[PDB]
Amino acid sequence: MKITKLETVRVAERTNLLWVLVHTDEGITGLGETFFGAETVETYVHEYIAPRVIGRDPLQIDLLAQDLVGYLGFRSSGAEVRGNSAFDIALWDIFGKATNQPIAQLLGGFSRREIRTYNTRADELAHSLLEDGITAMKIWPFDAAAEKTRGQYISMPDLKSALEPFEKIRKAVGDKMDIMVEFHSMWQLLPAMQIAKALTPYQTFWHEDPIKMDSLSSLTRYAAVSPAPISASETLGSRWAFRDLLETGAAGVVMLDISWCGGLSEARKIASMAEAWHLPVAPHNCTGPVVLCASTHLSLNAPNALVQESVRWYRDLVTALPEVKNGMITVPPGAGLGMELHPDIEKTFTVSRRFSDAASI
Amino acid sequence: MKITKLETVRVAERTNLLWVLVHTDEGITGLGETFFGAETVETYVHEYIAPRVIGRDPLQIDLLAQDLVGYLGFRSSGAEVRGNSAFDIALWDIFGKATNQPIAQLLGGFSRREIRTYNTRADELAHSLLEDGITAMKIWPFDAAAEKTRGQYISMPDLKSALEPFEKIRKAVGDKMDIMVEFHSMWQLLPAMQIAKALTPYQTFWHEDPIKMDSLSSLTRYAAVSPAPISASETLGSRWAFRDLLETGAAGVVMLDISWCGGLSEARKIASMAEAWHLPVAPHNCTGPVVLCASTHLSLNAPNALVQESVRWYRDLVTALPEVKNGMITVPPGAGLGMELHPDIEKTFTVSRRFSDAASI
Amino acid sequence: MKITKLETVRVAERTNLLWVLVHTDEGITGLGETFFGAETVETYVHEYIAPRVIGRDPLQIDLLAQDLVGYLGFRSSGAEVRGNSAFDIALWDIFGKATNQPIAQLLGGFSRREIRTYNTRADELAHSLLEDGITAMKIWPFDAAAEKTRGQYISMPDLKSALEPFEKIRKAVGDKMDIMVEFHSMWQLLPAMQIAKALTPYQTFWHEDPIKMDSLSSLTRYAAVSPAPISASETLGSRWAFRDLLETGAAGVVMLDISWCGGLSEARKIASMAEAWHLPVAPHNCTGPVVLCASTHLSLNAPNALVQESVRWYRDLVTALPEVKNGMITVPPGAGLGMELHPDIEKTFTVSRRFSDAASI
Amino acid sequence: MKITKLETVRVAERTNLLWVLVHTDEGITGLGETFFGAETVETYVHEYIAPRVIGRDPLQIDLLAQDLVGYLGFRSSGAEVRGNSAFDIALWDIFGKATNQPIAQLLGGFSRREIRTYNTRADELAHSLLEDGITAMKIWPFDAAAEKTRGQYISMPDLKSALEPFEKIRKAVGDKMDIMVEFHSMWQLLPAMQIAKALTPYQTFWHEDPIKMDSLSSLTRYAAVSPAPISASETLGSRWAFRDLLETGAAGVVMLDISWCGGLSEARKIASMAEAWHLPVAPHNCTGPVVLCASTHLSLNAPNALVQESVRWYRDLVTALPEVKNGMITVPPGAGLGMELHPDIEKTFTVSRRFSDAASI
Ligand SMILES: [Cl-]
Ligand SMILES: [Cl-]
Ligand SMILES: [Cl-]
Ligand SMILES: [Cl-]
Repeated sequence: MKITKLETVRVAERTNLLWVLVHTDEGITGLGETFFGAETVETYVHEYIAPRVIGRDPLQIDLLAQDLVGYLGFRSSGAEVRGNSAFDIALWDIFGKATNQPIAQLLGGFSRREIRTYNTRADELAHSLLEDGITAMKIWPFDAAAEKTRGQYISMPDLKSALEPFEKIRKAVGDKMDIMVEFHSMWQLLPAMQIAKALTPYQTFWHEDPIKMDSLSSLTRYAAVSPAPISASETLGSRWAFRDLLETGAAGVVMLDISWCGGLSEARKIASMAEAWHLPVAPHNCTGPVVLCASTHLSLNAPNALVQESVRWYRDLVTALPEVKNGMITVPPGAGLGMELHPDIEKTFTVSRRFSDAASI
Repeated sequence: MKITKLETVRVAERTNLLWVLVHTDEGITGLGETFFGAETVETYVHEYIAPRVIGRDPLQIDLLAQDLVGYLGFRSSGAEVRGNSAFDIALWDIFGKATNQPIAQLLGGFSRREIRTYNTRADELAHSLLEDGITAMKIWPFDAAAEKTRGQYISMPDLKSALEPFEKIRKAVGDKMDIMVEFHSMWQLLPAMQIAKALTPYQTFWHEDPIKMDSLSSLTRYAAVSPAPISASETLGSRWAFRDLLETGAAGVVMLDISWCGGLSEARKIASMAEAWHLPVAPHNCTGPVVLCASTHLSLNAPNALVQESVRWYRDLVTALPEVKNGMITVPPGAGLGMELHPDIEKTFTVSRRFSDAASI
Repeated sequence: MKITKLETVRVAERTNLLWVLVHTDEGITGLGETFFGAETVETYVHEYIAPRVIGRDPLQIDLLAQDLVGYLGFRSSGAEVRGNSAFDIALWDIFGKATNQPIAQLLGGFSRREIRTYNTRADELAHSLLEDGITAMKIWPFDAAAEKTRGQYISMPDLKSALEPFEKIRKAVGDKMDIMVEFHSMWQLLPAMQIAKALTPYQTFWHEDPIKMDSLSSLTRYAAVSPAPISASETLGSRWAFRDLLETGAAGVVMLDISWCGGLSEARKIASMAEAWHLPVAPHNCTGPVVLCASTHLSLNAPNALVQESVRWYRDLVTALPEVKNGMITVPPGAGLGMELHPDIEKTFTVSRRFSDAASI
Repeated sequence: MKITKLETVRVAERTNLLWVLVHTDEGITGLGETFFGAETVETYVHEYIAPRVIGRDPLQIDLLAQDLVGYLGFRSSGAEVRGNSAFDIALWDIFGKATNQPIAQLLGGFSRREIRTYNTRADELAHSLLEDGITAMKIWPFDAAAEKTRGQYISMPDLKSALEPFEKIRKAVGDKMDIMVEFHSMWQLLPAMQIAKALTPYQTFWHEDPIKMDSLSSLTRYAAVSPAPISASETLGSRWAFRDLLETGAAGVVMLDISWCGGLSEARKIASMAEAWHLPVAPHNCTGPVVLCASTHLSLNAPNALVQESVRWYRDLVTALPEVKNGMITVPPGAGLGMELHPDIEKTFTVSRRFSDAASI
């Protein structure tokens, strides 16, 4: 079969989301998705990807991934890579539909049928999560302090204030809840280290993106004082960035976002490499439903998948969703992703579509 | 003063080029430029930069550079960074116009009034260049071989064929010409090393982008066998990527493209850092006239600028150009860049413009 | 324009201070300043700088900095460098006056309009500072013990005595005050490490110059045990010394004194390099008013400036001073520094001046 | 005994030279010397050293060396260190006179009674030197090329021209002459490496100061390609700079100048440390007669002294000189240096003297 058209879809009600639909001459359409800079990525999909992939065999997934790597903008989570990643997800959806297999199977099998999930007044939230069988939560109480000083400094009183949610959670539920801390790369090295040390009494599970992930050797300074492993990083793209992270000797939980890192194609390889370092992987969500679903496929396959993040309107965008039951998530049934865009989407949302085909490229 | 409008300009006759014009409430308009993915970068300029910079003081150059660094797509030469870089160049143009000073002065002074240039049948070309006082030339005779095997392999007969231009140049002009070799990041490590060793007899000046610049630690393997210093890399963005390059201990000639690396703002800092390593800088051109001009300003200021690359239609795009005389290049006279878009541009070219202002963001 | 005369000024009432005035043929006079060895630096200014700079264009700042680097005495804070640094500050003052711009603007813009300051019975002092909105203080209670043994040893009773001010401050104001510790490079490695460990309970903010900064690799031993980041070092000169510091992997807060390190020219480059390491800069004062002012310009520009040290007679030396309001400091208004030597100086002080011109060199 | 007066002496006919005379209450006067910035160092001697040493016991040599180390300007060859070094040489002269022993004896004995020397149309010079029994010569034919480009670049034709003296020397005398190459720290890293490789055919003995000695880790890059050991460096001061050099793993011949590095006191310790690395020392001269003489004392004592550089008017400045016979140099006879300032100096030269005593400090 051959790719005939690239279709991009946006909704005015959710401006960060972009869907990429890959049509074929066999009537099999693949669905992909990415998040942030939707208009920019959309332009890229039609300007750059379309003339390179119209007429091509979509089953040559590894080759197509290689053919879209840019002279510029590689090893990053920039617009080009986000576009490439969304396209790659759609190719896996096509491959699944063509073989009548779930993506998890095509990755090498369901190593598990479901996986533990985590979600993002802290003590009441903690109680509520536990009762629903969820035993991990991620919070980011230092972001407000970071914005005040652009991450160069935190006063001890502001630090103490930001520790209060941890004390509240521990007072409420004790050791029953894993607490992950997200820093959103907002801090410079010294205050990051200061905050890390201060978190020691609270038995935190991981410290995610404690500094900007642009010179990874700096992470060794952080690992030397951090009471929790470094979680890094949804902001990194390609297996080459992850080689660099692993070679620091400071890597902990390996985080990636399949729509930001080069697709399921790069993600599956990053995961197998992380396993060689005896480290786990945790694919990023809380963006769109397709990324949640495709990430769940990866998490059911990868032997070193630790947890699959999930959201505590998705139902109006797509035909089916991953299901969460007693704190565990699994994929919707069926070939490929196990979902498509909802038929009623243009009546619930304000939809814009753009097409490329043989005539337009 | 305050930024009032962002204007982007493209020409159908040169699809890779994008101009960014920053208008102010004082009637001072700054001109910036970047290359590759013009439509994509244009979308980004209006989607991301405009709502962040309309109403802002353009003289806070370092702050504006900081404020545009993305959560994703940083430390790269991707679309976001290219947009940011073009914008940054325009800010320097404004700063120059507001102070009635050339950009080279605002960077810290004219450390030289002109700088040596280089240009990209090889023996006849060499003779011709020398007669015009140009004593360096850059060639890329291995690219065809790379495309054949996607850079995994080169046969000895193909290697021998690609060495012929070097033999021709040396036979014609002997030691009078520096020969730079560009590889365009097309090769994997092993054939790159094989080619490097084979170039030994030809006394090459630098070996530019011999492999992909995505895991820089691999450059140590190359430096161990290369008869010429590594030139790297116009494909790298931000001073953080250049910190990583310098820390390999394999850095040679530090190459950057001001419109791909974060602007004059990041470029000037990369250059001063390279000097701390006793290494030179060589700003990339042969793209558009504004990048050539702004690069020349940087090259006249930076004490460690080694050469300024130049082209052997520019005249119809802008009002003035850098001048080359006896193999040396200098800036056009005047404040800022010393150039603006040509008044007659819409009659020579097929021009498209897009605007953002307070009403549209 | 061209430099016509170099003028040096000293006052008998403040023997450590030296001013350098750079006169031009356009009547624009630049003011610079340095501290320590005033007579020696003055001799150097006339013996070495004058014959090299009379007749030169002062706007070629980077070039003039390069031209004054000595065959001997480089990469240091010695007399030659102090002279060069004072001269460099005067060049920036000229550049500002010629363009009608504050120095902070010429460095790349006001990234902030004001910056947090710190000042040097400890509990009462702490209370007083907080009420004036100052939330950081620097103390050096170990110096007396160091002098007793030339820094080779501290008895446990003497250590305990030197910890008392920290206990007093914490008892009085708790976590509301950052406490910086200065050691003035008075200690050898082992007692420095012993003292560092003993400071753990007091949550110190930084440990400044804990040992002599002459073999920087020794700092790794200190960083391995110190509960606070290393602050280093006002005693280091040139970006090359700071490259060496950064490459230890033990660098913390990057301290410099613009009049000891090579001027605003070297300082601005040291700051941008430190940012590549995700570290902050803190320019040294409590010397003379011109250094305080020029340092404040740097601190308003450098995105990674953390704090600007200040004094808790300046008013009789110069025409205007940086202003402190609610613990924040900013520059005086106007082009260049925004200050000149006070017209009434020869009536408040015992003034000595020396001149070099075309006739004397 | 106690120091009573410090006397400095300069001659208008040799502006780079400075003598320091240390008078005592026992009538024993010590003679020291340094080179470069004579007026500046003279000011320092009276401003800084005098008030610290008048009234002190000159025999406490190690203690006095320690007491003069500056808060600023240490680990350098700057004015303060040059002053300290000249003073230290005078202390050794006093110690010698007080004990009726040559300085070489006080250092630990005459390990040799004489040492090989070297001197600085090349082929005719080589012949002449050999006939006088001198079998090493140092040349610096690359300096003119360095000045042209401030050390950033050398054209192949200029490189070829600078190699001609080596070809001339080898054609004339073959392998009979060791050829040392001095670069005077004039080159950046890349051209330094290029020049080093090009010198391979000429069997050079050492490559001295191939780059600036300000970030010594860069020397590893040079050592990886140099066909001769690195000679470094007369520009470095204190044993701490030499620790840094040794720790690079690239050190070769250890060069120092006793009047630039901290005196015989630091020099003797640098030499013993270099021996621990199985490396030789070569004390710098061709400055003044006192430095030549004191260096020769060091060279006769230090078991790892390799050669003592010498000049091919000294006789009118001092009472006695080191003697060269058949390419070997030895000290003049007598206690201390074995020389004093010539009695007739004020009639051959234009002499200026300055004094400090108990009344003036
Ligand atoms: Cl590891
Ligand atoms: Cl290096
Ligand atoms: Cl570090
Ligand atoms: Cl060694």
